[PDB]
Amino acid sequence: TLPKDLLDFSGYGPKELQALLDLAEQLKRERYRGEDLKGKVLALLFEKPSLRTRTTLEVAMVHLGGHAVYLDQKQVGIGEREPVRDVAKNLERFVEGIAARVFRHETVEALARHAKVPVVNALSDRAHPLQALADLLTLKEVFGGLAGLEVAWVGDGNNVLNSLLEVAPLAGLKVRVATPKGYEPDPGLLKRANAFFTHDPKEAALGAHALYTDVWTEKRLRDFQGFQVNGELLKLLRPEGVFLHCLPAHYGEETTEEAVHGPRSRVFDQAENRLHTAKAVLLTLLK
Ligand SMILES: [Mg+2]
Ligand code: NA
Repeated sequence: TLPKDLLDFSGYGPKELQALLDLAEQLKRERYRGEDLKGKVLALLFEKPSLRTRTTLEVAMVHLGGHAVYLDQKQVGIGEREPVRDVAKNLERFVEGIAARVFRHETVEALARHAKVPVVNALSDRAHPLQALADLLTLKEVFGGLAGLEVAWVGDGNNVLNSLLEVAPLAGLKVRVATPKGYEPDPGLLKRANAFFTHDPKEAALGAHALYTDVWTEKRLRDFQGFQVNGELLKLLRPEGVFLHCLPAHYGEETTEEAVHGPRSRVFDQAENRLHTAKAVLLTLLK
C-alpha cells in the first residue's frame, strides 16, 4: 500500500491489501515484539472516547517499541475549537503519526490533507478500515483463503459494512447484504463489490461461510425486527460457517450471548486480530 494515509481503501489494489494482511499474519505467528518504532509516537486524536480503540493502538505501539499519546479532544468545546489545519500543523511537529476517531469522515480527510505525517482513520461515520482488516485476517485464518468466501452481512448499512464492501473486490469476497428498507449502503459500493442485496436476512445468510452483524443505528428497533443473528439464523450457514460481530453486543438486539460465545463464533479471534492488523498498519505507515 502506498498512500500516506489509511482513511479507507481508496488507493489500495489487491497486492497492497494482501501485503498488509500477510504482514499481520506474520506478526501474529511471531507474537512479534520489537523496536521498529522506537522513538516514534502515535497521537490518538479521539473526538469521542473509545476504550476499545485506545487499548488496541496503545498496545500496538508498545509492541513495536514506540508509544501512543492520548488526546481527549472532547475536552475542547466548539467555542474553543481550532481550525483543523492548525491542529494538523501543530501535531505534525510532535508525533510521527495521527490515529483519529471522528464524528464526521470529512474531519479525518481534512486532517490527512493538512498533516505531513501519516493519518489513520481509527473510525468515522463513513468507514472503518482497521476493522475490515481484522475481519479479513480472521476469515483468512478460518478458511485458509479469502477468494470465493461468501460473507453475509445482516444489519445496518454502516461504516463497517462500507469497508467490508470496499475490500470485497480486492480480496475476491462474495458479499451478501441484508438491511431494513432505508438503511442500505450506497449503491456504488454494492455494485463495485458485485454484492447480493436483499431485505430478507434468511436469503442473505443461506449457505454462507460467515454471518456478520454489529450494533444497529423504538422506531429503529422496530425496523430491525427479524435481523437478530441468533442461534436459529446461524443454522442457515453452511456447516463450516462462522459468526462475526464487531462488539460490543447489544444482547437482545442484533445478537445473543449464545451466538457470540457459541461454537460458530470467532468474535474474540476477530477482536484479537484488530491488534495484529493495527501493528501491521502502524509498522507500514510509520517505519
Ligand atoms: Mg488519560
Ligand atoms: Na515506554
